[PDB]
Amino acid sequence: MERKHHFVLVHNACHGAWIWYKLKPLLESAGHRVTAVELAASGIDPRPIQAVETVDEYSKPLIETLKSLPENEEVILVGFSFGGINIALAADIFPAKIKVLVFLNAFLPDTTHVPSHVLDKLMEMFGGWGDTEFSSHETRNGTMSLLKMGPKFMKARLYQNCPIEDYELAKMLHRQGSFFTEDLSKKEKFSEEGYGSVQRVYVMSSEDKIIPCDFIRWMIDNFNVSKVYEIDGGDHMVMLSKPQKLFDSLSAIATDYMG
Amino acid sequence: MERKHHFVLVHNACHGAWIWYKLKPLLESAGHRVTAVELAASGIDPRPIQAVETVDEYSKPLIETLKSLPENEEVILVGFSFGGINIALAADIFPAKIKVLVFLNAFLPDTTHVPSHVLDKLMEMFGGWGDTEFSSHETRNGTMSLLKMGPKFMKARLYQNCPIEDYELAKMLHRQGSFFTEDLSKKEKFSEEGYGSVQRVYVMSSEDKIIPCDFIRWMIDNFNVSKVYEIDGGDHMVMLSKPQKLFDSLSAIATDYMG
Ligand SMILES: O=Cc1ccccc1
Ligand SMILES: O=Cc1ccccc1
Ligand SMILES: [Cl-]
Ligand SMILES: [Cl-]
Repeated sequence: MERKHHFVLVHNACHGAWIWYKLKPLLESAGHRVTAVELAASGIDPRPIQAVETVDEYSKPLIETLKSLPENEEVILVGFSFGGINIALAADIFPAKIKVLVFLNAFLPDTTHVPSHVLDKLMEMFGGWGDTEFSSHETRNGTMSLLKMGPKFMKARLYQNCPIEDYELAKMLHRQGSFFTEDLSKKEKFSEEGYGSVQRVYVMSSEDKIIPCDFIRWMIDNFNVSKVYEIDGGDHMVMLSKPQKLFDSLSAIATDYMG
Repeated sequence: MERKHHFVLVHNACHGAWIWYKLKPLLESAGHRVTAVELAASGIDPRPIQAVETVDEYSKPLIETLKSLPENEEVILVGFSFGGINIALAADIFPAKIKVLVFLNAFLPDTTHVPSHVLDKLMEMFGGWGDTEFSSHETRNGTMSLLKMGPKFMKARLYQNCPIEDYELAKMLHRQGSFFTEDLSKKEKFSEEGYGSVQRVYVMSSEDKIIPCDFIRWMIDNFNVSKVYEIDGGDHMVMLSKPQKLFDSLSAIATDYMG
């Protein structure tokens, strides 16, 4: 038996651990261990987003997960969408606990620009937010930009290739969130010694209507990865629309970082 | 075509509106309207159950749903497990808004004993709590008893016939809850003129391992229904294990109350 790995999965803003409900048993049936982190004010986390005023607070449950791992264990750390940012923040704190970072339809930040740089770049050219509701919350850390996805926007731009049941599930579980773009723009740049030292790969869906191909190529061109994997027919929510094919991708990454 | 109906679906303790993610699109594909309510401190409500101290506070979202219906609209109101108690409370308030009550693997209270009667009976009888964690919380009006299911318990007694993904999903979303036994013990009896005036039917799963088949006849003997429907092969979480058969049962019920 090839030795198996421990996958740590990190969800996107406005969602929670639940998004991995299809992928997690597939990985576990193949012998791997899986930890699906619930970030602050996400999923069933008892805080509202208004109480989570910085990206460091938002990311704390991932940092805690990594901190709690036994000596010398290393994980395959998978960041989805805004979870690319969380996993970068984590890699700058515990680089030696991460075998490889997996940027799944994710923001891939660099070590040259402020950490908000790839978000700011997408936000400028994003296309329609549809029925998404924007709001502000003033805090001792400044003003937080909040959003709550609207259902037409979800259907059209996130879930377009997902079974109707997954879309209904998401309608019942998605929450108001934030991309923390203000807090990120004033944070120290990610380090070359921490984050920059960790192996990375990028997994993209061919039909992601949120993170388009040319934008991904721009991010990778600014900050290279070791390999790129494509999931044909995937929407942005690829763990919901193509979980088997996502399994196949992760399995191929796990064989590549054997030992 | 047949006249379609508005189904209001009420989940069980420790769960939320998400449980209905397979059934809702089935009902909606057939032309019906569906509202899946989220009870207080349930699902993604960022309020802990400790803050909700009374069954009336718990049930408020359901009450609000019915109050918001336009004048003369009537619904088929479906309560699952503890949701049986919520639908009875609602029927004592708005009996004329309810075409029929559907007790789905549910507690069916009577109008003779104190409202906690059927819950107290089940707690005396039931020996399989397993790794469920029981606890108390003191309020200004007395002890409030709480529970958080354990995952071994869930698998053995609630989800044993569900796809593994549904179990994984429940593990990521279940929460500490309450059956409000003390509060319900102090409450006035349900009335004949409200709750007892409403049409009611029972839908049971043939392999319910928490609400046993005999306990169901005992409840229906204490308080009769118009009709009992049986879903063959269902576990307790029958909207997850046998959603198409549950859809069949509710479509038969809707045909029976041609509105
Ligand atoms: O990928 C996560 C996301 C969340 C809200 C809006 C757009 C994208
Ligand atoms: O059916 C709901 C339920 C909830 C918690 C424990 C046991 C049963
Ligand atoms: Cl995101
Ligand atoms: Cl229950």
